[PDB]
Amino acid sequence: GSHMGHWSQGLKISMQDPKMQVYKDEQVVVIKDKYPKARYHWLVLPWTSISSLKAVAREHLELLKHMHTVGEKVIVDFAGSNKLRFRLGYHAIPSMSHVHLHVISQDFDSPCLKNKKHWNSFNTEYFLESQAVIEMVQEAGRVTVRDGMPELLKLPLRCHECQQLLPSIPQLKEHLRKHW
DNA sequence: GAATCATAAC
Ligand SMILES: Nc1ncnc2c1ncn2[C@@H]1O[C@H](COP(=O)(O)O)[C@@H](O)[C@H]1O
Ligand SMILES: [Zn+2]
Repeated sequence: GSHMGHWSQGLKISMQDPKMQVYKDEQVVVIKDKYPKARYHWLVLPWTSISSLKAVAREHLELLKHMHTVGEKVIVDFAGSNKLRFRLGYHAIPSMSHVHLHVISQDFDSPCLKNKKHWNSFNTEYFLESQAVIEMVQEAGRVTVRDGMPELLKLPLRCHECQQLLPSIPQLKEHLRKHW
């Protein structure tokens, strides 16, 4: 198939689709995640093309901080009165091209959350906090990731609120209901 | 039988 039509390039199409945009400014766009893994799941993307955090440098530090500020503003504007819990961060090894910040509510109540890989990509060290990425760029000038990130996606299922171990995705989804 | 694992997608 073509380069432009490859599945890994899909965010570059979605980020230009007005029906998926929830916020736009001179530097970034916010879209709904197409396969949301919680009740609220957005992606913040710069207009400028940066393939992944591997290509980030100090020239991008203001932009990474702006992406974080915009993510916080979207939470306030779209889900603020609910006083929900959110995390903002990056997957250590992404699958989709074009740098994107995940802004995700911590219920993880969604039919698109289907497997252990989904859970652990948001609930282990695989999920890099946005503030931690920002501080690494500021102090070290680039983002580095340690070996062993793919192995974390295989860790047994453990609740993020109470650390209980769960034997299956169905039982995990059932367990999460108690933390609403 | 249900759920996960491990692969494949030409
Ligand atoms: N075309 C798309 N538009 C919007 N979100 C997408 C699209 N394709 C995949 N996604 C989401 O993009 C994210 C890519 O994950 P990652 O590359 O691991 O950061 C996931 O949360 C997907 O659900
Ligand atoms: Zn729990």
